[PDB]
Formats: sequence, structure tokens, C-alpha cells
Amino acid sequence: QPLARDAMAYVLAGGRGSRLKELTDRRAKPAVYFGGKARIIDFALSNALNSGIRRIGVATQYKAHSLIRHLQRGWDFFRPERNESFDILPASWYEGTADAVYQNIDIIEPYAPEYMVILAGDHIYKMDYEYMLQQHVDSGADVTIGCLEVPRMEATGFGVMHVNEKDEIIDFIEKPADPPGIPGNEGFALASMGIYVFHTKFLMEAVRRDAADIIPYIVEHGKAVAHRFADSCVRSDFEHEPYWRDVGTIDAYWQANIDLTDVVPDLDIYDKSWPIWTYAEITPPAKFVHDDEDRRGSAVSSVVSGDCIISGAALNRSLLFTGVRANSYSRLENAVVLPSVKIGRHAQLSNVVIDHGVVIPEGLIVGEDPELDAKRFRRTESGICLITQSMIDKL
Repeated sequence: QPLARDAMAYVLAGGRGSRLKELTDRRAKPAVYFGGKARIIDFALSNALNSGIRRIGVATQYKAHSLIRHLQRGWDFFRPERNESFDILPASWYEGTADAVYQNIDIIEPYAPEYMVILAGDHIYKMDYEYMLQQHVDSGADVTIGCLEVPRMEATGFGVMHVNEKDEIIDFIEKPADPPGIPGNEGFALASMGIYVFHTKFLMEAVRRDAADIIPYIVEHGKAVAHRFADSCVRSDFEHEPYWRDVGTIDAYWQANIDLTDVVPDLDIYDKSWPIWTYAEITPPAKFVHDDEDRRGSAVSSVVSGDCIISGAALNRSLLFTGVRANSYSRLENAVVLPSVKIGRHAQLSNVVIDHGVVIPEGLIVGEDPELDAKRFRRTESGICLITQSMIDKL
């Protein structure tokens, strides 16, 4: 009996993405657009669905308006008569991650799932959660915790799990200077994905027995085991390794998107085997016009969504979301361009993330003058400008 039939996925989607700065000023991190493909939250949601988990809850917190609208419009196909449910819970004040689940016990117990699968909604990755449920029951564990096997140095910006010979967890440190290594495989550490499988009876206990803090109390006073991302990752034939991304900074967000322009991308957005569902509208095709001595609308080494009209504009190494209008004599290079952006004639922009809906003035130049760029816009140390409508308005 597939254990997924009896599980509920509970998605924590209050993450602010503080380090994305003005990208997350009027939206939560899980609402952030990714890949010309989806919003970040759709990865976790899609994994649950693809894994056979048909009961999903999503707890929101900060600036959730657009996230909730997205869920309402995109994730609307679950029917309770078929033992399917999708609950949007702005329960999660809020006060904590644990409280996000606690305060909606009265939504959970009616469904009576045998298993809870707690998921962070702010990471991009694909995983078949049935593996982790089978480990969780077979192992007799109180909690199974999803983990990345990363080099000890890279584990420094992570909650890290110190394990023993058979993967049982003996301690946990937040951001360790010298991350405890894996026994017999030192120089790799086991970092926390913030993915926790429980028995539901147990967790209601844990939540209503310590609610009115932290559940690594289980580590010390109980039985926590570790599940490795590599044991249940989903990989397409065109992905050379298990893909996971945090896109925690403007650099990392830019990079993950622009990497999709590669000839052989790390993430395969063309894969059908483990599909990412999202909110999408019927959209006309992308259009390229003008082929002149002075202007040519085309794209090279780029990803272009539908309803994009590239009119005498030159795009190189760029990713455009739906709705973009790029106008004559403009040029984009190394640009990640969110939906519905307009690029005026003669504008030239390089190494930018352009926010949703921004109208870029005729003639604007970005990525020529680093000093002017840092005055007008959010510039990273690496040279990426994040451009919003409010930065454009005060020029």
C-alpha cells in the first residue's frame, strides 16, 4: 500500500527572502517567479502531487496576497470527494513555523492522515517523497529529516545534522564554523532541507506538547534519522546531477535563471516525466520582427516565453517570462526579465534582473557605468542590477 495515499504535505511558505531585497518587498519568497516556468512554491507542490500525495496544506505569513492568488488560480483542481484537498492557510500573527501547523490542527484531524510531510516552500528541487515515507516507517523513526550531502565547507550556511554509522542523528548545529562530517565520509556534511516526515499522531503530540522553541528536542530526547536527497531525488536524463537551489540572493537568483540559457542546462525545464504544474494562461506565441541594417528582433542563447514581442530588439543570453515587449533598437544581454516588462526603444541593459511589470525608459543604459548603476539601482558586488518600477520612477 503506497504510503502516499495516507500522507498530507504541509507547505511552509512564509519565508521572506530578506536577501532578495526589493524582489521580495511586495511578495513572499515562494511567490518569486522562476525559470520562465513557475513560481518557486510550485516545485514543492508538484513533488507532493507527483509523489501521490493528494492532500496539501500551505501555511502563509508575510506579504502573501500574490501567493494566495496564485494558489487559488493555479492549484484549484482538488476535490474532497476524491480524498483530495488543497488548503490555503493564512493561519500562520503566526509566531512560528511549528505554530503554523499547530493552529490548523482542526483542519488536519478531519482528514486523519497517517503521515505528515512538512516541506519548505522556498527551494527549487524535485524529490519523490514516497522513498522517505518508506524509510520513516521501516526505521521506526519518530522523525525522518531530508538532507543534502554537501562538502563540509559549503555546509557552513546550513543547519547541519551530525549522524552516526546507520544515519541516526545525534546533534544539530545552526551555521557551524566547522561542520561535523559524516562518519567514514568526512569533508561531506549532512545539511537540513527543512523537510520533516512524521507519524501524524506523534506530531500533534509534539506540537500539542511543547506548543504553548524547536523540534530537535526529538534529536536529544528521542529518535531522529536522516534521509539523503540522493536516495530520493528525481533526475531527468538531461540533468547531470541532483538539482537543488535556494536562490537566496540576487546573485544566486540571477544565476539559476540565466543558467537555463545554457546548451546543456543543469535543470531540464523540458522534462515531462516529473512535471511542474503551475498557474498558466493560454498565451499567444512569441514574435520576432524587423530584419534591417539598423535593427533586428531576434534572440540568441536565450529562453523566450509566449506573448513576448521582440520588435527590432537584440537579445543575447537572456531569459524572458511571459508578456515582454522589447522595442526597436533595444538590447538585452545577461538579463532575467520577469513577466510583462516593457523595454523602450534604444535601451541597452546587461547583467540585470528586471522585476514584474517594469517599464524601462527609452534610452536607458545599465551595465556600462558601475557607479551610476549602484546609485540608480540595487547592484550586487558581482555587477547584477535588480531594477524595479520604484527605482525607475525616481530618475
